[PDB]
Amino acid sequence: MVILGVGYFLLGLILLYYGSDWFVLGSERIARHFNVSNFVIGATVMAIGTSLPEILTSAYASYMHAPGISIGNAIGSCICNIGLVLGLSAIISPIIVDKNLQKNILVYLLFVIFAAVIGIDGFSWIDGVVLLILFIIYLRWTVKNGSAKNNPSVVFSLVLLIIGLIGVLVGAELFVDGAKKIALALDISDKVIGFTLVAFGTSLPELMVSLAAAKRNLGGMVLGNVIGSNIADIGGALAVGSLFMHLPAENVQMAVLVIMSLLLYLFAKYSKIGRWQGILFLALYIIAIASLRM
Ligand SMILES: CCCCCCCCCCCCCCC
Ligand SMILES: [Cl-]
Ligand code: NA
Ligand code: NA
Repeated sequence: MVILGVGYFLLGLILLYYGSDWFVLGSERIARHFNVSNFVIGATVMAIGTSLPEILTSAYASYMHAPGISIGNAIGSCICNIGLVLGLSAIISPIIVDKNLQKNILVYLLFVIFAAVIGIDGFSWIDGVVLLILFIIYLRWTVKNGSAKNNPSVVFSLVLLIIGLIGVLVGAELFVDGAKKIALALDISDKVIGFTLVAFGTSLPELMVSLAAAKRNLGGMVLGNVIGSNIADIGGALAVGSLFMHLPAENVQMAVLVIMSLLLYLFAKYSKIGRWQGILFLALYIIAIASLRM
C-alpha cells in the first residue's frame, strides 16, 4: 500500500515523460499533414486533449454541489498555464510571435476580459452557454486562419498522437492517485492539500506537453497549447461547471488572470516571449501561490 503508491507515482511520471513527447511529435506530424500551423494544432487538439481532466473535474465537482472547486480548478489552471507552464517554456525556448498569432492572442485577451466582466457576480448556466459558444467560434476561426486512402505516415502520426495523449492522461492520474495513496499510507492526509494535488494534477498534461514541445523548439505549439487550454478551461471546463450550478465569483483570481493575459499579449505584440518574460511569469506565479486563499 505504501509503495503501491510510489509504484503508481513513478510510473505516472514515466508515462508523462514519454507520453508527452509522443503526443508532441504526433501533433507536429498531424499539423504538417493538415497543412496547419503548430499553433493551430496546439490550440485545438492538444489544448482540448490536455484540458479533459479540467472539464471532467469541473463538471463532477459542480454536479456534487461543490461549485467553488469547479471554478477554482478552472481559473487556477489558467493562471498556472501562463505563470508556470509558459514561464518555464519561454526560458527554455524563446518565442518571437508573428503578426498573425498576435491577432489570436488579442482575441484570447478579449475573451478573458469578457469572462471576467460577466463573472463579477458569478457564472450562471447562461454564462456557460455563452462562453461555450464563443469557445466553439474561437476554434473554427483559429483553424481557418491557420489552414491551407491510408498512408502509413498519417496512420503512424495518429497513433503517436493518441497513445501519447493516453500516456499523459493516464500518467497524470497515476501520479495523483500514487501521491494520495502515499499520503494516506503515511497519514499526512489533509485534503486541504488534496484539492491542491488534483488541481495541479489536472495541469500536469499541459506542463509536460509544453516542456516537451519547448525542448524541441516548437514555440508556436507551446503558445497554442497555453492559449487554447485557457480558453478550453473557461469556455469548456468553467462553462460546463455553470450548467450544473451557479459558480461563485472568483474576482481576485480573474483579475490575476486578466493581468497575466494582458502581459502575455503585450510581450507577444511589442517584444518577445523569452528568458526575462519567462522569469517574470514564474515570479508572478510564485507570488500567486504564496498569497491566494487556498
Ligand atoms: C452542452 C450543450 C448545452 C447544455 C445547456 C445546459 C443547460 C442546463 C440548464 C439547467 C437548468 C437551469 C434552470 C434555470 C431555471
Ligand atoms: Cl513552432
Ligand atoms: Na489543455
Ligand atoms: Na489540463
